Amino acid sequence: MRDELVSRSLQSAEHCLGSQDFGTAYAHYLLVLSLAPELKDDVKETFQYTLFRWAEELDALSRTQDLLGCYEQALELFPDDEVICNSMGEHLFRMGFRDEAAGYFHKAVKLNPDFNDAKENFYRVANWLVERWHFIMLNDTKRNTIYNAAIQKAVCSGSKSVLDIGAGTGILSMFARKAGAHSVYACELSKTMYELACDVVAANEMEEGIKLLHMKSLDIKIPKHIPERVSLVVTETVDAGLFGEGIVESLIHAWEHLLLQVIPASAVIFGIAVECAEIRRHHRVGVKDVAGISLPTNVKFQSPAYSTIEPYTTEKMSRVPGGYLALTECFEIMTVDFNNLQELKSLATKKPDKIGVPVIKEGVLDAIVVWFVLQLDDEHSLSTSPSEETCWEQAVYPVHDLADYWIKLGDEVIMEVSCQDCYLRIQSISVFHSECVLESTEIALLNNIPYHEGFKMAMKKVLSSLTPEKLGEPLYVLDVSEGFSVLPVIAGTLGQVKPYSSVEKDQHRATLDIICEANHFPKDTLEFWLRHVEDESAVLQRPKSDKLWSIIILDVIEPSGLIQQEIMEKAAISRCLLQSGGKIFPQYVLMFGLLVESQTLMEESAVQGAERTLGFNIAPFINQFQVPVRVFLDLASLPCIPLSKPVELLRLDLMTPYLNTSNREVKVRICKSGQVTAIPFWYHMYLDDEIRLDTSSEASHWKQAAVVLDNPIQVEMGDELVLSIQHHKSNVSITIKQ
Ligand SMILES: Nc1ncnc2c1ncn2[C@@H]1O[C@H](CSCC[C@H](N)C(=O)O)[C@@H](O)[C@H]1O
Repeated sequence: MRDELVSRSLQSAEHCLGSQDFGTAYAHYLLVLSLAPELKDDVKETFQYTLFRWAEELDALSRTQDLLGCYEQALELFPDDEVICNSMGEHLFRMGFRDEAAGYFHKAVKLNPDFNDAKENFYRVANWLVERWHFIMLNDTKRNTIYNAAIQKAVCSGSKSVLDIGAGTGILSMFARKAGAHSVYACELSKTMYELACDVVAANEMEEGIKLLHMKSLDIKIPKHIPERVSLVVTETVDAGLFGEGIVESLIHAWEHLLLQVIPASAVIFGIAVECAEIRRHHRVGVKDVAGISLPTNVKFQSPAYSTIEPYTTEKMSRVPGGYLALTECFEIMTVDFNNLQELKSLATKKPDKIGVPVIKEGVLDAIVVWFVLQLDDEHSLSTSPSEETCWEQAVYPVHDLADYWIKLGDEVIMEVSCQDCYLRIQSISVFHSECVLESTEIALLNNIPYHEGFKMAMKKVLSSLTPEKLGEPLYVLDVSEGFSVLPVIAGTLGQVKPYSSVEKDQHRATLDIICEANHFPKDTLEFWLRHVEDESAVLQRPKSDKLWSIIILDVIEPSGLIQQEIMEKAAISRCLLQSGGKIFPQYVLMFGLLVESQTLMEESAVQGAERTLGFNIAPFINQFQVPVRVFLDLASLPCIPLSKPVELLRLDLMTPYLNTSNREVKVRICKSGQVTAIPFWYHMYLDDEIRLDTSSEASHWKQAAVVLDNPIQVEMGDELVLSIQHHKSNVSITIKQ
């Protein structure tokens, strides 16, 4: 009764499926599969479904506890099966368990290193886990050298017990240990960071006096974790705005619990007022008419200038597209002594304070650029000014709501400063002349005029071509652009047009209707197509009738610089909903790129060996999380050396299916001798065969991307290389051959 008496579990699991019961079905399928390897492929997909829905049931009951073990059993049943590994990793990633799905993606890649989707998902998980700026920090030789010198000077002064807050890779704890610290303790909130910090400390042979903890500093207890109050506290929990990573609260906790009567010792914040057209394009709507659509003055847009995410942006002002003008002189904003618990407490209960700065160059007030000097001690200090090429960035406070932004010689800039929520907040920015929440990409979209001009022209062309008078009931226009878009309002002016906007914000819909009224629109015209209860994007149907669409504005390019996923599938869906003459915008897309030499991209993607880290071996452990593509790039101010001519890497036709090829190859003319390190790329969107939008143009809101290489390639002027390009459904892969 071992062979026959089995699949009664299967016949009961069918009944359980009929009753929406997945636990009994999962257990029955476990019984059937673990007793019959012959059925592993017969009920593969049904078991997959059963386990997915049972895991959803378990997550609804807050039973991750056993959900992870259930997924582990599912793996145990199927050994080398990269398909199940990948699919289950995506299901774990979807439920919010990235720290756990990372291992499943790693195993899926280990079973087949050529699995496309496995690697393309592992890169997502690694980008979410390890943060990019870490790579820029470990490669800062100046930062590492100065921190090592300061920690050594502190240890030689009598500090034998050192605690590292925000240890990350544990390189600061290793600096302390190598300097001769007796007791070294480190803490890091991230699971993955603790994970590879263990590896780094072990391989560098320092697990003796370095005790690692997986917790925030605010969770440390004495003597439960560390046995005593330490004599030294090191940390690098600082950002562009210093307080952005919460050093104040952590150091208040450290002085109140874990310290004897701190590196860094102090900080002096400096600021300046800058003119910059790019910052203005990203954080201020300059134009008041958008291709014939008048924006009313009572509807004022703003960027995330908050009043709880950062109320400022971060920019590398040392390489801003175009440049920047210093309208004033570098002036002090505040000073923080990290060896002052009184001041650290008073900053929370501190009221704002005003500062006035004179103008030295007449221009346009566009932003407030803020950096700081981190005083490790009386000797060592690290600056983050744009004149210094370090790893850090500069904080940028935008300037909203002023009658005139022109400042002259003799005027001042008056501003309040406050650190009331441990976040550097500069407010009340005004100029005494001497006697909607749109994102940065949305602001730059409104500021981008050629986009709207070309869209209006192509829309008018197609609409007039579809009207019966020239073809020999109003026309329907669909806009599925992700975010704010005035394209439906533009289309509404071109005759009997029914525009549909997929914008999902209530605020944005109200604003679009107010703008329509400002343009004397019948309010019934602009209909908002936010249709769903829980759908990712506005899934594509026809209107209330099957009267097929005339114009469908798809979203093809992600503002990160990559091609937006499910593009060809959504285009194939949309092609069936067009009438005999309809159009999908864009009509096609040409992906262009070139080969360059950039040390900047190399050091942005991965760590450059023990050179930068001063002997300590950290690159092999952290470069496991390096990704092949840099996103959100401005090729306008990219520090590199071009090595070839820009060529077409890909074509993507959205009206024609059978065109968009797969494994294409391109021959590239190497027109300069050097070292290929990366492949930047951008796009040209052809709406009409005449009209073209250049995503690399300095008026575009989009960003460019770049495939960064692991090992730089040596080439000479006159050589010709080959590039293999794959458009795998929702991803683009660019590999090289000599
Ligand atoms: N109070 C705290 N306790 C533990 N980790 C913290 C923390 N505050 C911030 N962090 C984390 O520490 C990380 C900083 S890494 C900064 C230092 C760098 N890893 C080095 O040793 O050279 C951030 O990812 C942040 O999330």
